[PDB]
Amino acid sequence: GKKIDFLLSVVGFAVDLANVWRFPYLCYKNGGGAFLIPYTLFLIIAGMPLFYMELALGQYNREGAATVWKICPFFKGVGYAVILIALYVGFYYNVIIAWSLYYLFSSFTLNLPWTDCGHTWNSPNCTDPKLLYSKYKFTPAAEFYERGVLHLHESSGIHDIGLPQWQLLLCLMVVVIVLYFSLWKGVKTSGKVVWITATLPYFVLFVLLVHGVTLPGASNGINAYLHIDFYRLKEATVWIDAATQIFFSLGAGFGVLIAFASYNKFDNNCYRDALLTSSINCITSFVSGFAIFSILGYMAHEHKVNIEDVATEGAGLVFILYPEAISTLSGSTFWAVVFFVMLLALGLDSSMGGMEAVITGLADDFQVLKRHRKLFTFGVTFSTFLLALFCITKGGIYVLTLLDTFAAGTSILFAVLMEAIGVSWFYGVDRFSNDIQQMMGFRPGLYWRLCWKFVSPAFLLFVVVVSIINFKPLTYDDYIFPPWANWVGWGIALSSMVLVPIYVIYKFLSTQGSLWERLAYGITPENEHHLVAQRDIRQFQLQHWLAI
Ligand SMILES: Clc1ccc(-c2csc3[n+]2CCS3)cc1
Ligand SMILES: [Cl-]
Repeated sequence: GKKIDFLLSVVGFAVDLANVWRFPYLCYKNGGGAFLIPYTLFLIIAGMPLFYMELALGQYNREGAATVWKICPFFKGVGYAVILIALYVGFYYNVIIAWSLYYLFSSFTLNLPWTDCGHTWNSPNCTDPKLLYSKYKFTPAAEFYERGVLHLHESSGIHDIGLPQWQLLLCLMVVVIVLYFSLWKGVKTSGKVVWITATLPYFVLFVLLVHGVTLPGASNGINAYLHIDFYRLKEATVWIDAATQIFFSLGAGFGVLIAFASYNKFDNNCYRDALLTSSINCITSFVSGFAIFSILGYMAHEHKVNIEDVATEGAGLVFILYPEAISTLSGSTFWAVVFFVMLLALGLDSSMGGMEAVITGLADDFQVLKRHRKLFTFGVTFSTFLLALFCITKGGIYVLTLLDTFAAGTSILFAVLMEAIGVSWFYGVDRFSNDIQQMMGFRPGLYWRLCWKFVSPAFLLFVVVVSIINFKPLTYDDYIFPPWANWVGWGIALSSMVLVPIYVIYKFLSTQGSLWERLAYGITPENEHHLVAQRDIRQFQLQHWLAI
């Protein structure tokens, strides 16, 4: 049972709302298969080594994202930045779960609300195929999503977001209460019911794939998915999106992997865990893309439009597509209930760890918080609830789009780049390899050390620079955000990016001694500070810097 349970956790430690909700519209918005080449390249080169590095760091040092930097005191700013990014993500990650809960509540009927027009939310322009360069939003499913759930028709833009929708308000309250009561006792919440949260997503995906392959237009969708537009690979939008999606689906750069690995056994095999998680993530993402593109190829045929204009390119793509596919199944109410229960379970389980990252990271830094986990959990959860109330307004989709663009973009790329630079160069890739050997019994291969020191940092720096210099003003379908929205988004990104230099400055100023003494204290592990008075600093020799 040692292996079956590990595989179940191991397969579970691989499917989340990233693959099921975000990857579909990033693949659609970016062509089907031209998005997969950069995705796989980044996966290998940067994602797998960084996942391995974070797991090893957490396992060896037994600390969270903030306090793990006792080895290199100058990067506690990086730790704080990743904690802040994790805090930002929840604000809308928990609005997506609220959407799922609302859809589940709406699915308890013999006539699904998204099957045809004729409802109070339907507009005169609603067009039903059965009863008779834009996106088509005049379909029953699009009309339902945008008017009976979002009520987006009551907001003219991000300047007129309006008041929170009360139904989504109740759903968000329920989600927040469930999160709090699942996090208020401690980190130990696995191995009890996660079994059904690990197999249900794959059963749902398999049934969706099998049924959608045999649909009238699925062939065209599959052909578009397997076609590669090579001109799209010369624009850097696909590359930036692929890098950000890789780091958001694997979970690196948020302080979650380090926090959870801090509770591992000192001899746990992090290499095997990283390999299996990455492989399962890639396969699941590919299958999700296949199913999604089959569904929208079917829709292109049914609605008599081009496949590029069938659906939205935003965060509601799955909430349009999956209901459309469900409506084609036999006994569609049962399948809708099953699918939205699966979405609820996936989202709640993932958000649990997402918030645990922040809680553990800040409790390791302050013991007062560690002594009062209930109050601290309540505070974190309540703050998330309010800043998510900001995202369930009539124009809450605009705020959600801005957040999904800026909270973890260049910010997360920069944070992961700083993490890799810190470890590999300042702490020492040789020291890191020695720690991994002391833990798991073997030294990492040359490929892993090369990726940690040279390859991953180079690609991360390139992608950060390209994302900064090739920045497209924010949009949502046919809506163009005002420039101040772009300024606000870049400010949100900087709020996390800037913690690193600020903490470097603060650590330098708060230390006592001469300039060289301050540097030695700042780049020396906290448990070897007695060697600084001995003028024996490894980093002050070329051997440390040329070591691989
Ligand atoms: Cl508030 C929050 C929600 C989700 C994440 C997240 C992004 S990838 C993964 N997670 C979590 C577990 S794996 C982080 C913070
Ligand atoms: Cl993904």
